[PDB]
Amino acid sequence: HHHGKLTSDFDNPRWIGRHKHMFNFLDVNHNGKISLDEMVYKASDIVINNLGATPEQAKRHKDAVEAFFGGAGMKYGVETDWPAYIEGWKKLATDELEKYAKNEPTLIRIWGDALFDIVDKDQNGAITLDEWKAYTKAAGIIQSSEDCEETFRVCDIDESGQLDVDEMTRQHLGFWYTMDPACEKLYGGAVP
Ligand SMILES: O=C1c2cc(-c3ccc(O)cc3)cc(Cc3ccccc3)c2C[C@]1(CO)Cc1ccc(O)cc1
Repeated sequence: HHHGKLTSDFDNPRWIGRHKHMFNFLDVNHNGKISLDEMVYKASDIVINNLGATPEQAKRHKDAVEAFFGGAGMKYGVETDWPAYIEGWKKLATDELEKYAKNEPTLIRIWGDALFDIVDKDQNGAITLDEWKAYTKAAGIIQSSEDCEETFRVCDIDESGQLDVDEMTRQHLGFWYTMDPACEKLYGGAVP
């Protein structure tokens, strides 16, 4: 049986369109370019000013987001246009798949652990549906509650039932990196 997919699919037009949609979502000022300063500011602004992160939590979360978008070639003080963005995302996905195969903590998992410690009011690495609605709407990556509910349908939720970083890292492997058909609708209709 197929547990996952460790092969890239960068020529898939739906993979390009998935991250082009994300690029336009991150380019809120329609400059055609985004910077690491803007991404980390957005990330820290959410957890600090919307989710009540402690200074210790925000520091760990900041280093995780910084390493994530930095893995796509984004740097402080440097503006990244779309050609340099999607090319850097090929390098990010390639490096993450190497960490997946090596059973090495990936950048997307480290971000999830740091973020879920903030989003989970119990700080046990497991978020409820309401907490997932609270983060994704604050970040804006999901706008409707209907699409947030699709996430908990796609994910193997536990008996609570909450979503943990293990399951979300499994779904993000196929959604952001390898275009796993079983990971479709992970963000509902919010992300193509
Ligand atoms: O993954 C996530 C993501 C991805 C992307 C993005 C971006 C570009 C792209 O080209 C493809 C994908 C974007 C976002 C949005 C964002 C938040 C803060 C700062 C900047 C952006 C998220 C959040 C989120 C949840 O949606 C957090 C998370 C990770 C790991 C985990 O286990 C659980 C939750």
